[PDB]
Amino acid sequence: DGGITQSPKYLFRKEGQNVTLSCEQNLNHDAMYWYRQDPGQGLRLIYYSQIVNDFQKGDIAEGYSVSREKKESFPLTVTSAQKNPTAFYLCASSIGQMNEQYFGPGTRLTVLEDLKNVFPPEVAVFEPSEAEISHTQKATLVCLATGFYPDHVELSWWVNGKEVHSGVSTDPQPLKEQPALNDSRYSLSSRLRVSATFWQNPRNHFRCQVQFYGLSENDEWTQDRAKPVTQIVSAEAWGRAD
Amino acid sequence: DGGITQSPKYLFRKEGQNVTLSCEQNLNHDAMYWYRQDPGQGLRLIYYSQIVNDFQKGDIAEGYSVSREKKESFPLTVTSAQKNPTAFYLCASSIGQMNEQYFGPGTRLTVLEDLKNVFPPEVAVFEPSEAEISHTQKATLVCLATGFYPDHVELSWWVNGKEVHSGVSTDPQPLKEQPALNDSRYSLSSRLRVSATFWQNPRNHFRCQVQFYGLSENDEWTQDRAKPVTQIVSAEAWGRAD
Repeated sequence: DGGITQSPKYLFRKEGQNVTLSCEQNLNHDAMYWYRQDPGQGLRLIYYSQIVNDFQKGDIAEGYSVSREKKESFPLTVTSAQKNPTAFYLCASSIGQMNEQYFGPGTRLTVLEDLKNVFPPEVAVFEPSEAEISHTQKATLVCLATGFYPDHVELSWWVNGKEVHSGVSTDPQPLKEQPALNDSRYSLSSRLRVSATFWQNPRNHFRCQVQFYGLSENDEWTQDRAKPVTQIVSAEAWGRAD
Repeated sequence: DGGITQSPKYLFRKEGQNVTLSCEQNLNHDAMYWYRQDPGQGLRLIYYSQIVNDFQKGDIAEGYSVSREKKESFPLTVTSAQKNPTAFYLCASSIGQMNEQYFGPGTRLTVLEDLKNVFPPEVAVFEPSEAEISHTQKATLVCLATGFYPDHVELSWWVNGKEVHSGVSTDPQPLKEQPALNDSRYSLSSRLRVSATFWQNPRNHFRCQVQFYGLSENDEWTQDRAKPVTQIVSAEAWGRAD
């Protein structure tokens, strides 16, 4: 119903490369902000703008630039000058002064030179065990997303075409398949629990969807394998009558 | 949250085939209903159930069967005996008697024997014209879904990973590519309008997603081409700096 739109949840920034994070809002607010979340002090202001064409620096505006040609947009540019390892950027807007700030979904900008390590995930769904069915009258589908790097994914479940939340339990964070190594790829899993009777209808459909935030179409790909571009990887299953 | 969950928005039913439409609710209601919408009298009651194991027929309960083993579910079965061309089925629940009915999203059950005509859609996205950009400072992406049958689709737009609504204009209904013929396949289009500055950021991503409701994994496929199973077909584009 009209909120804030910013850059995708995850982005790649090659060292010494200039990247711009969009941020637009249709709330007709005048005040727009850009924050960076640093492990210690949490959220910290980068740039702030009270009206068109104006911007007041924050304590960490070093290496960043913004513009405010229009009331709706406040694009933040992270220049090669910036030297942060990887951060989380958050955009916001408010009526102005000190009324009330509304926040965007945030964006994690991961900085890395090497690009040969990037891999989209492989996804699978495993049907519930008859044992589970005939003992709790519930059915639990399991989704496994594996072999991806970096950990730039978002998992969701779709039942009969619509996204669902109740009965969904997803790991809080992707885990390294080999914590030992460093060039380790990641895995992530989730469970969807539904009634047994629902799972037993052959017409019901279940889909596990994993959004991978990879390379852009502009990025150059040297390797031979398809470029790990942003994409959707899914796995599905139909209901099975015992 | 909490509501009603029924069968998918669209379903196929081969003539002389038995199909069951699920309907479950976690509102702990006791009264559950099943309606059929016929072009003349609008919504009409098929079956009704006041408590577990009980069901009172409606004026058109001919050809249908229901069960009420549990309080949460009221599955409607459309038997081969049923001879309706194609209808819209709607599930509902209420505290009971005549308190207040809550409705499911409904399901259109399309009846057809020519399963040789079922085809998923092909999807494309067309970039905005520079003319449009440098004249209105707006950018309009266009999505075209073509060659599908039957008209069992749902289209949505995804910007930077999240589904969007503002700036979206989709045709009210899919249209036959050849109204003349009968075995005509369908097409559907939609537009997404965004600011020009937003479209000019190479890091922004735009995806057109079309959910096709096709055959189940259980359904037998005689043809040679891949079976037109339920699936997601997408087309995407990245922002382009003029």
